[PDB]
Amino acid sequence: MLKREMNIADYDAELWQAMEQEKVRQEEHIELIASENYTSPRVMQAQGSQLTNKFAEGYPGKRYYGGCEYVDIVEQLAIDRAKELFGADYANVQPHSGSQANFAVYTALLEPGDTVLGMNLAHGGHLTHGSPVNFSGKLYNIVPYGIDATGHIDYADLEKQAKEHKPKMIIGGFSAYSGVVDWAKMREIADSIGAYLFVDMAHVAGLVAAGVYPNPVPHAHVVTTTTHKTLAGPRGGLILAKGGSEELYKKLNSAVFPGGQGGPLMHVIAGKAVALKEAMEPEFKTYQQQVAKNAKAMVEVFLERGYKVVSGGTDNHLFLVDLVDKNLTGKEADAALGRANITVNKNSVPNDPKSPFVTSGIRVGTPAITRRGFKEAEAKELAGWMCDVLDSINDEAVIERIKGKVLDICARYPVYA
Amino acid sequence: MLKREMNIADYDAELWQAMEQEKVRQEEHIELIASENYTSPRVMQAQGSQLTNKFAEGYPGKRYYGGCEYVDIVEQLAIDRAKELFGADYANVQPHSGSQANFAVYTALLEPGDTVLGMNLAHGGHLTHGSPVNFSGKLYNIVPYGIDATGHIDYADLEKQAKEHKPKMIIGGFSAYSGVVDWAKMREIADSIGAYLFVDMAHVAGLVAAGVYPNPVPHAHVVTTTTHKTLAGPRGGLILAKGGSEELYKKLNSAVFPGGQGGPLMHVIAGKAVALKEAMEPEFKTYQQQVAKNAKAMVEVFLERGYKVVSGGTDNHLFLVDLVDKNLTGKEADAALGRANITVNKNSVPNDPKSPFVTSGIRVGTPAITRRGFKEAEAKELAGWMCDVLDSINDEAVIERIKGKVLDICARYPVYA
Ligand SMILES: *Cc1c(COP(=O)(O)O)cnc(C)c1O
Ligand SMILES: *Cc1c(COP(=O)(O)O)cnc(C)c1O
Repeated sequence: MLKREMNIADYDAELWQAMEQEKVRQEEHIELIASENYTSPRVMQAQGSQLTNKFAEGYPGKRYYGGCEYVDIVEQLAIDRAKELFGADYANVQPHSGSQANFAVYTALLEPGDTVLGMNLAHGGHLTHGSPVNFSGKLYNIVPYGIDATGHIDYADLEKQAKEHKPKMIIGGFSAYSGVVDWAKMREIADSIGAYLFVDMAHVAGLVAAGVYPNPVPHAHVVTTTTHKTLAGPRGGLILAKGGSEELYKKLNSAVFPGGQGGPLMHVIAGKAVALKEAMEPEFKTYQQQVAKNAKAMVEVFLERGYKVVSGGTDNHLFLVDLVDKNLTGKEADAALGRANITVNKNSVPNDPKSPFVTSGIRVGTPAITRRGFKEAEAKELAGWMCDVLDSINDEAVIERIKGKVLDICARYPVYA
Repeated sequence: MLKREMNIADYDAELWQAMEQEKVRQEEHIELIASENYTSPRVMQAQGSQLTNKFAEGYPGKRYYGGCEYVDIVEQLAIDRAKELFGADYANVQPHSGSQANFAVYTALLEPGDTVLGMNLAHGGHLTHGSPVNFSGKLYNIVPYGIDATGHIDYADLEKQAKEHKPKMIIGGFSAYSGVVDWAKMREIADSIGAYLFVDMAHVAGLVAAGVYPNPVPHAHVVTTTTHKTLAGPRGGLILAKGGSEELYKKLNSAVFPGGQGGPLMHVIAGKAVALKEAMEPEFKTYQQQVAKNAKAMVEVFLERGYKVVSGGTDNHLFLVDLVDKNLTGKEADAALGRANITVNKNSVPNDPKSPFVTSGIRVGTPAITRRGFKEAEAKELAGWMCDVLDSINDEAVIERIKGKVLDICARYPVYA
C-alpha cells in the first residue's frame, strides 16, 4: 500500500493550506508570549520518524514484548543525558505532558483527600498546582499560600499555615514575575512538618540547564519539568530526583506506567534525547545568557517611557508591565499589539482593580526572540515600538506603522534560515 | 541559530544508529502482535511539522491567546472528519493517549468512589477498564463481570450484579478473542439501572471505519478509541458521542481541558486529520476486508495442523491459539517464533493450568501484514511456517530454516516501497 512518497500536499489540499498559513504567521509575528520557544530541526525530523510505528510498553531492559532491543537504547540516551545535565540520579522521559508529569507525583506520594499547601492560583499559580477546575484540586485538598507585594515569596507566611493545616506535600513551583526561589529554605520548612518537597521548574528549565538560574534538584524530593519551553524541546514531560531511596524511585516509576498512561511515544523520546545533547553545548549557554540579557534591556526601555514594571526589574526572562497608572486594560493592549504583529498575553497585576479576565497588564517573555537572532540593540528597538502603540492606543495609523517595521525585521531575522 | 538543515546524522551518531537499527528490524520482522499497524507517510511528515512550535490552549474558535486563527481550522478538520466517519455529532481530538481518552470519561460522569461494572481484567480486560495497579481501580470501585467458556459475553451474567451492586457506569469495551458485541442489548440493560454506557472500540476502530464491524456509537452514551491501531493513525485518543444533550457534551469538553491535560499536541492533530481522510477512501475498505479475510485463512491452517483455536474460528482480526493439548507454554512459543523473526505475544487461555505470565498460548493479529501486502496465499504460507516451529520447538535447525524464508518475504514485501 505504502509507496514511500505521498507528499502532504497532493492529496489533502485544505489541510496543507492551513499548515503553511501557520508557517507564514510564525515567520511574520514577534512571539513575546512567556516561555514559548522554537525547536530544533533535529527534533522535528526525529519526531516525524518511523519510531511512531513501534509499540514499546514498560521500561528499558524490562519490557513485556520482544523486539524492544533497540528502542531501549533510544530511551536510555534520553535518560542518561537528563541525569548528567541536571545533576540527578533519576530520570523519566515517558510522560506525554507536563500535566501528566505532575499527575504521577500526586498519585505516587499522596492519598486522595490529602492536604496540599500549593501556590495560590489567583496570584500566578499553575492549574496542576491546585485549581478547582483541575484534577489536582478536585481529588486533593488545596490550601493556597500567597506571595508578597513585589512578587517575591514570603517565607514567614509559608512557615505559617504549615502547623495550622499540616500538609503532606508543599508545592514550590515557579510562577510569573517571581524572582529567585530559595530552595534550600524550602527543604528546612518541609522537613520540620514531615512533608514532601515538590518543585516544578518547567518554566525555567533552560536557564538552569545553562547555569543561569539556581538548581532545585540537589535539595528537593521530586522535581518535574517540561521539555519544550525554556529548554527548546519536543512537547513533553520529565521527572527528576536526587538523593532519594530506591523504594521512592519505584513509586514514581509505577506512577507513570501503569499509573496514568500506557505505552510512551518513542518518536517524541527520540526528539527528547537529541534536545538534551543540544543543551549540553557551549553555544546553548551563550544563547541562554543572551535571553536574560535581552530581558533586562527591555525593562530599561519601559521604565524610561514612564511605564511601571512589576518588582522594579527582571530577575530572569519574564517581566510584567503594569498599566494601572496609564489607565489602560491588558485586553486592549493585547489587541492593539496583536494587530502590529506582536504576540503578547494579558496578565493580572498585584492588587488589580479590574476583572482577572480584563487583566489591566501584559506579560512579556524573551526566549522566542533570542532563538531568532535578536540582540540587545534589536531588543530595545522592539520595546520602543511597543511603547509607541501604548501611547497612541486608538490611533490606527500608528499600529500600521509599527507592523511594517515588524514585517521587515522578521524578513531580516528568519526562524529557520 | 537555526540554519534549517541539521541532519539527524552528523551531530548525534549513536542515536541515529539506534534509529536505523529499529528501521531495519521493522523491515525484517513479521509483526503479528495484535492490532499493531504501520502509519501513512502523510501522517509521519505531518507529525514532524512546524506545528510543534505552536501553543494553542483550549478549543477552536474560543482560545485564550491570539494568533490561533489558523490552527482552529487544522483541529476542526480532524473534528469534522471524525464526526462524518463514525456517524457522531460530537468529536474530541485533543487527548494525548487512549488512557487519557478514558480518563476524561471517568472524571466527567463519575464521582471518586463510585461502583463501576467493568470487564474482568483477569480475562482479557484492559488496564484503564478496571485494574488494581491503574488509576481506574484505585479511585473507583470496580466490580468485574466475566465472559462465557468460548469467549462470548454472557448477557444473563451482566443483568446480574447490576441489581446486586447498582453501578453508575458499565464498561462494554472490546477484549481479546471475543466475537461481536450486541451493543443494542447493552443499552437496554444500562437504562434499567440508570447507568452510563461506556464503550471502548479502540481495538476495532478500523473495522468499524470501513463497515466490517458493527458500530457502537449510534446506541451508546460515550465512545472512546485510539487513532493509531486498526485505523492506522498517529498515536493518540478520540472521544465520540451521538444523541446526547449539550450539557453532557460540555462535561467531556471540560474533562479533557482543563480536566487532565493542558495544551493539545497540534502536530499530532494535523496527523489525525489526514489519517481520517485516508480511512474515508474506498481503498481503505478493500484493505480492511482483506484484514478479516487473512485472519480466517490463518485459522484454517492451524486447525488442519491439529492445533486448537479458541472459539472455533475468528470473528474479526484476532485469534488465540490454545497450546494446552500440545503441552507447550506461550512463553516458549514466543521465544521460538521470535528467533525466526515472527513477532507474537504470549496470551492466557480460558481455564489456564499455568501462570498468567507463562500463558500457555499465543495471540496473533493480522492488520500489520495486510498493510504490507500479504494476501490469502501469503497468509496461509506464513501460518504454515509458524506450525513448523511449534512442531520442532527445540530443533535449532528448523528455526533458522524459517527465518531465511521470513527474510526473503520481507525483502519481497517492503513496508515503505
Ligand atoms: C491500546 C493500549 C493502550 C493505548 O495506548 P498505546 O500507545 O497503545 O500504549 C494502552 N494500554 C494498553 C494495555 C493497550 O493495549
Ligand atoms: C506550561 C503549561 C502546560 C504544559 O503543557 P503545554 O504543552 O505547554 O500546554 C500546561 N498548562 C499550562 C497552563 C501551562 O502554562
